[PDB]
Amino acid sequence: WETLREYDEIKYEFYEGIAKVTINRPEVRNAFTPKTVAEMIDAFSRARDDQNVSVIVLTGEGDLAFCSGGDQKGEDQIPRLNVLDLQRLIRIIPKPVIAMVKGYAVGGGNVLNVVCDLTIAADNAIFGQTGPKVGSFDAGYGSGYLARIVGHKKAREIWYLCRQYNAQEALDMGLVNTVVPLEKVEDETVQWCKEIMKHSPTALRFLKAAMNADTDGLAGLQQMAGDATLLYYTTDEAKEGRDAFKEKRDPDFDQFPKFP
Amino acid sequence: WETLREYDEIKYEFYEGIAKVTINRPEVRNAFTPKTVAEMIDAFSRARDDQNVSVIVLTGEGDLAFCSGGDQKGEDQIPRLNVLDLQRLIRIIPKPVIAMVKGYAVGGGNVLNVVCDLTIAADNAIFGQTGPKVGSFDAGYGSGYLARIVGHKKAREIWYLCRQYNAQEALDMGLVNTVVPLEKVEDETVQWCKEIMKHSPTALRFLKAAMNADTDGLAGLQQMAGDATLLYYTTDEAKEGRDAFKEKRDPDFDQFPKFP
Amino acid sequence: WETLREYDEIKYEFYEGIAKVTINRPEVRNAFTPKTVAEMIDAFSRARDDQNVSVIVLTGEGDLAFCSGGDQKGEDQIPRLNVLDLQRLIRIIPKPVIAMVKGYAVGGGNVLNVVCDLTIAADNAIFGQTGPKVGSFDAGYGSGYLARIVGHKKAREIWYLCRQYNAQEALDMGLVNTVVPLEKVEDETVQWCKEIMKHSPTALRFLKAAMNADTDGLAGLQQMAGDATLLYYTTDEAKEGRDAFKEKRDPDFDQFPKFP
Amino acid sequence: WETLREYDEIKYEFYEGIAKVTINRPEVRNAFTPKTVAEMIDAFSRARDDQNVSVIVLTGEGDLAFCSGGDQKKIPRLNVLDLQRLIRIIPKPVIAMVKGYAVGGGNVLNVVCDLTIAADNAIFGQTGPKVGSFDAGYGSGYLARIVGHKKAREIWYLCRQYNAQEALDMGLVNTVVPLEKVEDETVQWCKEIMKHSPTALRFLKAAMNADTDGLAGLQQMAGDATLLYYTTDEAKEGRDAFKEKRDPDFDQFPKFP
Amino acid sequence: WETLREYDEIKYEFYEGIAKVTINRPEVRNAFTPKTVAEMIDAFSRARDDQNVSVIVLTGEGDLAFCSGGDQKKIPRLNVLDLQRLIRIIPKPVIAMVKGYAVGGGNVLNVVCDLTIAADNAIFGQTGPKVGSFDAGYGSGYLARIVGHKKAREIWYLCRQYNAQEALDMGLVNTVVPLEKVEDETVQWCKEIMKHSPTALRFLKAAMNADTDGLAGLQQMAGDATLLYYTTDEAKEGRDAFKEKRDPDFDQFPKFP
Amino acid sequence: WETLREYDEIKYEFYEGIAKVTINRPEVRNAFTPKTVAEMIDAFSRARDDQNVSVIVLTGEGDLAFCSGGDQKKIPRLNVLDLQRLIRIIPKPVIAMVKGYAVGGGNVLNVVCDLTIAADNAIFGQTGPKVGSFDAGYGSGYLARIVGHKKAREIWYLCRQYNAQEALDMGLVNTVVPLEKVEDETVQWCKEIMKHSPTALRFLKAAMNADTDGLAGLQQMAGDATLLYYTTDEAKEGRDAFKEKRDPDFDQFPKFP
Ligand SMILES: CC(=O)CC(=O)SCCNC(=O)CCNC(=O)[C@H](O)C(C)(C)COP(=O)(O)OP(=O)(O)OC[C@H]1O[C@@H](n2cnc3c(N)ncnc32)[C@H](O)[C@@H]1OP(=O)(O)O
Ligand SMILES: CC(=O)CC(=O)SCCNC(=O)CCNC(=O)[C@H](O)C(C)(C)COP(=O)(O)OP(=O)(O)OC[C@H]1O[C@@H](n2cnc3c(N)ncnc32)[C@H](O)[C@@H]1OP(=O)(O)O
Ligand SMILES: CC(=O)CC(=O)SCCNC(=O)CCNC(=O)[C@H](O)C(C)(C)COP(=O)(O)OP(=O)(O)OC[C@H]1O[C@@H](n2cnc3c(N)ncnc32)[C@H](O)[C@@H]1OP(=O)(O)O
Repeated sequence: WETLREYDEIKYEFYEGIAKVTINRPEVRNAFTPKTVAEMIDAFSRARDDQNVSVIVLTGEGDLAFCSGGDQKGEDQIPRLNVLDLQRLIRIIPKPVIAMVKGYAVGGGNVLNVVCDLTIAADNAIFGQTGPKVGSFDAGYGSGYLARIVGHKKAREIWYLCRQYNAQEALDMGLVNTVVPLEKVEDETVQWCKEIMKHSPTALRFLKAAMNADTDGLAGLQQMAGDATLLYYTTDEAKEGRDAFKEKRDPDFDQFPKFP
Repeated sequence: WETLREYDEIKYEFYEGIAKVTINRPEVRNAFTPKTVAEMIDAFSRARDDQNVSVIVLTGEGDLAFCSGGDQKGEDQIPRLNVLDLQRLIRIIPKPVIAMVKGYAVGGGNVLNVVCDLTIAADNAIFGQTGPKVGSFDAGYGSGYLARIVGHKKAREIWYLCRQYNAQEALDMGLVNTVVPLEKVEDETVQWCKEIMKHSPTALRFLKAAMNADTDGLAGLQQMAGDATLLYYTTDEAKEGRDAFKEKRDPDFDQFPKFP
Repeated sequence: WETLREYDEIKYEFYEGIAKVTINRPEVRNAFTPKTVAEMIDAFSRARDDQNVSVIVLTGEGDLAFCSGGDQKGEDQIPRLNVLDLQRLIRIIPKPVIAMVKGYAVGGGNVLNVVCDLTIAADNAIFGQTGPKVGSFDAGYGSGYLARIVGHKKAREIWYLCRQYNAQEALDMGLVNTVVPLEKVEDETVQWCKEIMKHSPTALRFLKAAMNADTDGLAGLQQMAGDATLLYYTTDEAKEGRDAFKEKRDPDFDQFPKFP
Repeated sequence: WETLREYDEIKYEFYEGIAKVTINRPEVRNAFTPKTVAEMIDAFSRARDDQNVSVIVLTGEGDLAFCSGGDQKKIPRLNVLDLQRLIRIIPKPVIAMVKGYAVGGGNVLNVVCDLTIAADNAIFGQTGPKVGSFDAGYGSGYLARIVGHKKAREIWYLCRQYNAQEALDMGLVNTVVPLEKVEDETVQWCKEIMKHSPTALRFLKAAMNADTDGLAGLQQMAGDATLLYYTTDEAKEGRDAFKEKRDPDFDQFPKFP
Repeated sequence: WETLREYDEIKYEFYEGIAKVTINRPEVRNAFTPKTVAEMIDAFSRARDDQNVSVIVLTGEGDLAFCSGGDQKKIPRLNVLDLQRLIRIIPKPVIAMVKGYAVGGGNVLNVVCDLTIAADNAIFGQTGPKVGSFDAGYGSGYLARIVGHKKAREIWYLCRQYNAQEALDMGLVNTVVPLEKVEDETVQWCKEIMKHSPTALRFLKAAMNADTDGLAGLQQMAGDATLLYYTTDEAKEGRDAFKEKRDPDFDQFPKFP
Repeated sequence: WETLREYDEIKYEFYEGIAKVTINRPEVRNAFTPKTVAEMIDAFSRARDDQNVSVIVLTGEGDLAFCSGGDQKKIPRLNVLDLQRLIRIIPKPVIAMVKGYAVGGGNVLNVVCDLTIAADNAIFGQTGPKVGSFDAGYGSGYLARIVGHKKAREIWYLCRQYNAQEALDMGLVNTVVPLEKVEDETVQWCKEIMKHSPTALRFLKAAMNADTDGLAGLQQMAGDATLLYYTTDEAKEGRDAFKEKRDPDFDQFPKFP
């Protein structure tokens, strides 16, 4: 059952192509410190680069929890908010990020959940925002992007009233993808991933970047461009342009197929 | 049961922190004239300023109706369309606006419903657009913003076919938040409001402005900025900047915590 | 049962105000070649102009299929991708375009389905994207616009896992408008259309352009502008502006009603 | 020569179709207060309604000054934003006539107005970061869509002062004239606008807002779209059939492609 | 020197990779009609398909004129918009060669084209609000994203005429040359473009549109993305496995971060 | 005079609040590599954290050069984009000090930085379409929001070189000075910024990004919004009530309209 790489507050493991970032703080119910986030960013950064991995999954250690948010009940000392760096990271990574929620995903923990491409929910799961009850709020991806899933009314609902939502309430609003019994959530998530690795990783990275460019204006278009520049690089045409530079002569795009 | 402030075609009342704007034209089934809208704008403007109120609710007088739209079956005389001024107002107000629909919310009446942050629906409620049957249309918030709740297909549906939608059909598409029996709709709405007043009014005003900035481009960002400028005003740093102006000397932002 | 206009791979028919574009390639399960698309574009272009038609419907020949996508199992010879020209066309046409799916709507076939204003689904229908399984993807309207119906999570789902979705799964996510037994799908769609032709065609063209301007930034606003310029043209004010040009004298917008 | 309806902290005037809103606080370099803004909101709203008003001009009292922001010396929350928002929902063109210092929330007002005519002694710039505020709304984003991001980021970061000619070359102001001719020119501009159709004008205005204000600017464009729709015979007959309790017949009205 | 395929109201020519669309109605100052636009839509679509065409130029017949809008003298609905839309979905650079009056829907056409080379006798401006129309689409919003909102609001509100140098300083045109050298320069521009890669060009073009056209401009960017994807070995093998009725093996193809 | 923490392919320095990132590869005209970019990402991230750093300057080693893109001579995927993205999420103003050739992905870097101060010998332009790449992200769209679409489409299509004064008139650079005074001026700019409040600065920076970066730029604006919220007494008391296991009392804290 999956290998492992050295971390203090998180777990970074691997199963047959899947990378698994796990929040390993069940005592505090998987709440993150600045160090925790910094470890997650590092873990994802390595997951992005490793050619062996095709799909990433984010989850909590045991049952009962996925993530809680902050706490203080950081290191540096400096009031960091690197939580937001991670938010951006998982959705620029040209690999699907799946949230395997197996309990409470509340506050900051839920925002990490919504920013993940897909969500596998255990029947045990409870979703919600706690910000305005705990003197906080995620007004970025936690608000705008949430509306882009559930509809404005529901997003307005979960932030204002701050209620809890069971797996079925989450499924019924479209927040989560499937709900499976707690025992089966370690499976199913793998079945999902196994289903992705059948498909072209390059087609998936474009579609991910296309979905980001839908919402993130000119920051999302950057990702689309970078994947384009990457594919364009691999074309015989581009080779000619950089060969002519090393050959100090003029480029000859004379005989190359021009598509209407 | 709630106090009151002087109005001719609407009712402006108050219950334990809640302000209640009521369309008082049940004879014409709560349709608005230019005067009605002008009263509603005034009522909301006062609701925005009054430090005693935390949540606003919009509703119709008795049962059977929430709102119908226009009529002519205005004052000035001048063909006003101030209906749109109100639309903008309720969503710049740093207080949640809840639509307590207790019957027909059709035509212009439904657009007022959708622009309200949350919607409490009585089982009695019927929703729809009548524009293209009555030689009209709301192509602004009535179209674009509607899609941002129900999905484009459903928004396209309700405008083209102009069908009626019962409380459950409304709930199933995500248009409304909850459906409660007609007898209980005066409650529940209060329970909702009572639940908001537990949370930080400042966190809520930012989240509201964040949800507007999601859709309203640079007009929504203005609201976000204004709330920022408001909170920045309250910080010791800002005080120093305006003190130095009244003291005619140079500002000293030397010893103030700089966050990464 | 409906007349007809000359085409090789598609059918262009007419019923009491409804135009019916039919993909006539059931042998290949209604997959399109470049010629097929070019015929569809022509058909729609004629449907746009013909004052007799009020609503357009897109569908496949027999049962079992709506559309499959590409194939090669074009003419010119030139690798065309005119599929995208059609995508833009049906949503600039000032007439509702209804997708009458009576079977498989997969791959490119589903994208044509989602771009259609409304969708009438037969119980027989199966929806899905096959791109990353067949070395392709629609990262434009197939990704972004899809999220604007079903929510990001579901759009992310159907592209990454590439699963099939039955009529009810489609209805439950909001992708399709209604589901009716296969026998009744030729009706119902007509009932829908008959319901549109009761309403003002001009109010509908604005609302369509308003829904496009919601998502398509400055390309959608063009459509809104063009409909505006069209209605403004019909006003006595505009007449005066162009009369003064033909009369070589100065325009007199002196006595014309100015609305606040 | 100019007809008046008075206030306490502003001046409100009419001249041959032109309505002129004037800040009347030169001693404090024409700075606004909560109250001064409230008066402007009112005067603009009245100008919105007046059928004889076709163009609105915002100006300072004498020379030397136009607007130097909000002074705070007279819990203060911020209705300048409502005014900015208002003065671009007015279906009437509004021209900024700057004849001195236009700084802080005084400059953002200049920016928000459709066009700016500047007397040669004009001074443009921000104070925000030095005085304990900022205009992160139209003061920042919208300024970039006039001046360009590189230059818009400049004015906010350095808070320097810019003379009339510098404003012209970056693109902040439309025109620059001598101080003596600035009461004129503006009237010429107004005279030139008033001979074009107010409806086409109000639409283009909405089209410019919709380009940037997203869905809120769309409401403006659509709002003026439905007004034109009201005036058509296929619209009124839709409303008449409802009044007469019968099915509407749009059937015989010219279609368009 | 220039090879021709003819029409009734336009001229369509080829020269060493350069295709030239020319309005052929100088008597009415090169104004378009429904028919004239239809011809341009066709000629552009043919230019879209021609593998030997790398750059497109839009110009007027002689000097004096380029385009003065739609005359209406020959129910008229408005296909100019389809043409505007078309001439920015062409994966080929299109340069406006203006040698006289470019006004009304004639100026918006100039605006829509990627670049504008101007002969020194060029005159730019709008007529809309005076003649009973407006271009609230690319005529308004897109013009602001070239000229800046302050100046874009100017040209529509006042409907004044602007000489070549004024257009240059606000940023409307790329370059200004003497009338004699305007047939040249444009060819030089074309010659310069034709030596760069057409694929990188078509992408940047789509990136510029996507920046402003929202989701529609995204379709363009993505559309060119999937074309490049078609030409890769991991794409064709995906399509081949479908044809051969077996499971696709993308497994051994280089990954990227 | 300047204090150093070293790397292999860059230089990283501090001077009275100013941190200076310098590409240290003049032999290849200051071109970056995957590694050189990684170093810059690190150095910027360190500058992000340093409480004593208020302004960041990006520059080339000597004169003649600033950045000429990515050379590729030393599967290469493209972390320059991460750096571009990073250097606009830094709540600190970053100024491009260009003293030579700024071309290709070297020019886009210049563009991404908030402001550009240019030595008179500066040369700006793109190489993409000729060398087998393009910057369809901030290189294209964002460049238009500085220069204007007409001119932004020019630089990419023709790939010409532009001197310092030409960059100034189109609006690419903020200021132009003699080469000798470019180490100065930049420091003056920095000195001028460092006397304004860092919080108002970081907000305006986020407001400028949010204007263009859509929902991602919104995250930045909101992120700085919640930081200010943390420092308020009604926020901490919300967090304290959670720690103390009791119901929060926001009830007695001043409200705003
Ligand atoms: C900048 C930042 O850092 C903040 C952010 O922006 S992110 C948003 C902040 N979010 C929050 O504070 C969420 C509040 N937490 C909750 O609501 C939790 O669900 C809650 C404690 C009720 C836990 O629910 P639960 O299942 O009933 O667990 P419960 O029985 O209450 O408590 C178990 C332990 O979890 C800890 N815990 C759970 N969530 C926590 C959190 N977010 N912070 C700190 N501790 C937390 C509790 O303190 C408790 O620890 P102890 O045994 O030492 O007292
Ligand atoms: C610019 C503008 O002003 C217009 C706009 O943009 S807003 C859009 C305009 N909307 C409309 O016109 C909606 C049309 N109204 C409806 O469909 C109503 O539901 C409708 C009259 C059927 C009422 O439904 P109902 O429950 O069956 O009530 P019903 O039995 O029909 O009639 C009861 C009374 O309500 C009145 N009424 C209801 N809605 C009305 C409306 N919108 N305008 C005028 N009168 C209305 C009816 O005229 C009737 O009055 P009388 O007794 O004097 O004849
Ligand atoms: C640029 C482009 O052109 C491509 C694009 O961008 S659009 C996206 C491309 N999409 C696809 O390729 C979709 C793949 N097709 C499918 O998945 C089909 O549903 C699929 C063949 C399984 C058909 O499902 P089905 O109901 O079981 O039909 P099935 O029994 O498998 O086969 C029946 C016939 O349909 C044909 N067919 C169905 N879809 C086809 C397609 N997309 N292309 C070619 N042939 C297709 C099969 O080849 C078969 O023909 P034969 O009898 O000559 O072998």
